[PDB]
Amino acid sequence: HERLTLDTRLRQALERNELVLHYQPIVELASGRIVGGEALVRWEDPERGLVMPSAFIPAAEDTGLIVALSDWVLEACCTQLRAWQQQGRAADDLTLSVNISTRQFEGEHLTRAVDRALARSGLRPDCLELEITENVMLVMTDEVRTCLDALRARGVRLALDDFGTGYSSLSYLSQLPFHGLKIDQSFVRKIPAHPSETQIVTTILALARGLGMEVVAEGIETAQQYAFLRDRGCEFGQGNLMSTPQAADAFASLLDRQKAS
Amino acid sequence: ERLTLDTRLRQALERNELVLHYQPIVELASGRIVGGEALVRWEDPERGLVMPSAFIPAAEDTGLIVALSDWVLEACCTQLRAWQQQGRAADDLTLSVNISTRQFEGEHLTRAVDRALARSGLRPDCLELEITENVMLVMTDEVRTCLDALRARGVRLALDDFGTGYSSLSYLSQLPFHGLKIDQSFVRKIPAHPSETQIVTTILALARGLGMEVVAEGIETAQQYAFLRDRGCEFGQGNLMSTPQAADAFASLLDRQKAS
Ligand SMILES: Nc1nc2c(ncn2[C@@H]2O[C@@H]3COP(=O)(O)O[C@H]4[C@@H](O)[C@H](n5cnc6c(=O)[nH]c(N)nc65)O[C@@H]4COP(=O)(O)O[C@H]3[C@H]2O)c(=O)[nH]1
Ligand SMILES: Nc1nc2c(ncn2[C@@H]2O[C@@H]3COP(=O)(O)O[C@H]4[C@@H](O)[C@H](n5cnc6c(=O)[nH]c(N)nc65)O[C@@H]4COP(=O)(O)O[C@H]3[C@H]2O)c(=O)[nH]1
Ligand SMILES: [Cl-]
Ligand SMILES: [Mg+2]
Ligand SMILES: [Mg+2]
Ligand SMILES: [Mg+2]
Ligand SMILES: [Mg+2]
Repeated sequence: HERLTLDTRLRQALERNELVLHYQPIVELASGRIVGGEALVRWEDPERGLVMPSAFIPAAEDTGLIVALSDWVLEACCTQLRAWQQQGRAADDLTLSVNISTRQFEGEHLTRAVDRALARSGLRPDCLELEITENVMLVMTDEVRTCLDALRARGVRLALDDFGTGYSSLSYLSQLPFHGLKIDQSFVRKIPAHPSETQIVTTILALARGLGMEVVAEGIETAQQYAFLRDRGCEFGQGNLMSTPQAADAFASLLDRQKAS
Repeated sequence: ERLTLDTRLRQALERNELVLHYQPIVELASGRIVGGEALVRWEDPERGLVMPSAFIPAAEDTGLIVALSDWVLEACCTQLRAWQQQGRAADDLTLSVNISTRQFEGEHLTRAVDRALARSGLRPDCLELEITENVMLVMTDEVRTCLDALRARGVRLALDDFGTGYSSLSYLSQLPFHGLKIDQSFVRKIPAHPSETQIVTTILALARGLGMEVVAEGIETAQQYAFLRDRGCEFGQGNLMSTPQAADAFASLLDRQKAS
């Protein structure tokens, strides 16, 4: 009942272009350089103010609205990176990643939507990177397998988001074309004081090395977490310590100050 | 007018027609037999030695698996106790028993282990339980309670068929599984097949990262044994070393190694 209207309103937000993207710097931990940014959607509701994804993403995942919204995110994100490139603000090494739902494999619609967004923005494919939950391994059909290959063949990097909090098939993990793992922030938050979460993080790092995958740690909140991750060979990180998610202009501000150095 | 497999299986229990074979588990570094996996068979008067694949799946559909696993637990524990008592089992010998996920309904597993240890007098320490990897997809309070209970007793637990199912990293770090068993389907293909080899390499790295022991199942060749030994895989099981053996033939294996 109250859920149906949550969906309806979200649909109207797509209708009226009331979504906005913020971007969180992804950082090379050794050098401090911003080398990437995660696109994160927000809903500027003219009634409720800025509404956060955890309030609407999971419901949209259920009703199938996640697809239309994710088409919008893909387009806006590609356009924005291309705009920054054309304006001389993004260095050549900068990418942006977008969160994808498993609902997007249905009828191979993912491939088509990535292609439309790249074609319309004129963004280079390897500038875009996609992030999906581990749980995609639970729904591994020929259909899903086909999209993974399509994206590899385009150079669009795929990463596993929230790694450690889902279910992985160890055989699939070893076979499929994922290029990166993101250590979930719930483990990062607890290092180095908690053994269980600490050894989870070091195992992930060891898995990634053997699998030829890059690792991004999410949710770095302290100097201590930063130093441990770096000292142990975690390449990249994302967290409020360095920068919260930023509006476009403020993200691009960080780009500008980095170029000056 | 043949009897249903179900009737004939009830009758096998009633007439003591089931039997256990034991496959040695070997410490790769030294080649010493340090355990053995109990594997059930049906010595069926109409057919001879019938493998678990021809009745265990049927018993799982009907709930007769419960009664049947109770038999197995008890026979397995009884047997290790006999060998200990005859002086033939070393202090370090354990035996493992495959447990179906079905045995968790109503916390039956806890009771069935208590009863089998109480009947045989076997120290809980000497018994290991193997549960298929996919127990992690049905991980309820109920299941988490049997496992914590069993670990507290001192019963070792291992994840069987590993790599053919699904795992949560956070569970593996939190659940009381001391070890995992790399599935036979991956091992018999290494290193010739690069895909199954990568799967084994990944699994080894997973286990090492989490401080879990590894049994490689299905070692068929010397090259496979050296591949695993060199990569720190601690334990192995497979036809290269020894096929499943009847109790007496197993007992002779222990006698031979004891005579060093
Ligand atoms: N406490 C703390 N949090 C930090 C820190 N650093 C980053 N985060 C937060 O972690 C979330 C980013 O990771 P996510 O796993 O993709 O998690 C995302 C993602 O699963 C989903 N989501 C967001 N945008 C999209 C989207 O455009 N499409 C889809 N399908 N899902 C999205 O919503 C989730 C939550 O998004 P946000 O609320 O923006 O929350 C963001 C971000 O603000 C830190 O140091 N401390
Ligand atoms: N190709 C190959 N195979 C090898 C090798 N070494 C051992 N094996 C086989 O692998 C099976 C034992 O591993 P499992 O994954 O527990 O697989 C078991 C287990 O899941 C189930 N099972 C066996 N005994 C019991 C039992 O007492 N209770 C329950 N619930 N299930 C059982 O039936 C499955 C099949 O058992 P078995 O037919 O005895 O088949 C045995 C054994 O004969 C090798 O070098 N190469
Ligand atoms: Cl004793
Ligand atoms: Mg993400
Ligand atoms: Mg995440
Ligand atoms: Mg087994
Ligand atoms: Mg197995």
